[PDB]
Amino acid sequence: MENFQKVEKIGEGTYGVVYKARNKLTGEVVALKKIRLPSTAIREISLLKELNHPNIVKLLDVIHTENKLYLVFEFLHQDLKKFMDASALTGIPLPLIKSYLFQLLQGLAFCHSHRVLHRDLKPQNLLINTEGAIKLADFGLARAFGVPVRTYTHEVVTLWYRAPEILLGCKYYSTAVDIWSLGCIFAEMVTRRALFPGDSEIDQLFRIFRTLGTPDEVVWPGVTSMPDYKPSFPKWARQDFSKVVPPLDEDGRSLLSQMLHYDPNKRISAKAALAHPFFQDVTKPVPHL
Ligand SMILES: COc1cc(Br)ccc1CC(=O)O
Ligand SMILES: COc1cc(Br)ccc1CC(=O)O
Ligand SMILES: COc1cc(Br)ccc1CC(=O)O
Ligand SMILES: COc1cc(Br)ccc1CC(=O)O
Ligand SMILES: COc1cc(Br)ccc1CC(=O)O
Ligand SMILES: COc1cc(Br)ccc1CC(=O)O
Repeated sequence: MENFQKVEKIGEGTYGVVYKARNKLTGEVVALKKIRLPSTAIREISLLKELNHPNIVKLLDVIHTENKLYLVFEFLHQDLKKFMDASALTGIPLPLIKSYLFQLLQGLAFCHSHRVLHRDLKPQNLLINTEGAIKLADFGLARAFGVPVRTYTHEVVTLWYRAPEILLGCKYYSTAVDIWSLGCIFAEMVTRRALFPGDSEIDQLFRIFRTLGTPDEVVWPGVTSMPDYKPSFPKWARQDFSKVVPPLDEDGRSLLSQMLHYDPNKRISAKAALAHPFFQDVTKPVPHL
């Protein structure tokens, strides 16, 4: 009642509960996020008030009061997950898929240029508006809170978009982790079905392996010395993307292939992806929702 009016509960997010609230001074509606519990996190998150871009959900405030931590974000009404589910009989139209991917790559390119990663992109944290924009939510929170090593949520943590280096225990998180996640989301928009819906770390890893082939030192130098690599992993051959994401055209399949290279160093960058021929005919359509 001093600062905010509660409007309604939005749900249980990756970091805790999320409410729709109304700022009493400005009259604006916001997403107010209570972090389910350091000083270090508050400094890191507070710097994210500078990481502003049209395709990043805007961080409005960081509140530390009564030994509790709250983040205030711009409000958007729908996530990509809900929109895909609502679109499932028809699919999202291709021009809108392309628009959504282009915009997300612009947001990634900006953050990556500042050496900030997301680490946990998923359809539930890609928010859309009624004119055709899409925005990345919760960008830069995972490094501040130690995600994905640390877990805050009450829900099962969704492994479906995790890059293979994370699943194999790598120490070092590069920009490539976000390109992988986005590639998985691209495939999901096209096919209307998650690409790698693993229900455990090994099921996640084996779903990747069955589609892309079991990784080896030929495609990914050093993979066999990763902390969680097992020489006893089954050896699957790679499938062609033409079987994986029909009816995507060869430009799209080439782009997707590059987003899903095993070796993070070989993964296409967001800036290079924006120049791909898949985007020659990109436009900004209006969504049907
Ligand atoms: C972040 O906001 C709160 C935190 C606590 Br504890 C109690 C009440 C509020 C709402 C307000 O201050 O209006
Ligand atoms: C004083 O508590 C809140 C304030 C605001 Br704004 C949002 C949500 C709550 C939790 C609750 O109402 O249980
Ligand atoms: C209730 O969950 C959300 C709420 C908002 Br607003 C943005 C993102 C999420 C998903 C998550 O944090 O996983
Ligand atoms: C679940 O409680 C809240 C959630 C949000 Br968002 C804002 C404020 C509160 C009150 C509290 O932290 O007691
Ligand atoms: C050419 O049709 C598609 C191709 C791809 Br890939 C995805 C979605 C559609 C539906 C449409 O855009 O109407
Ligand atoms: C989804 O519900 C939960 C899961 C776990 Br683990 C702990 C507590 C809850 C309830 C809550 O405090 O909202």
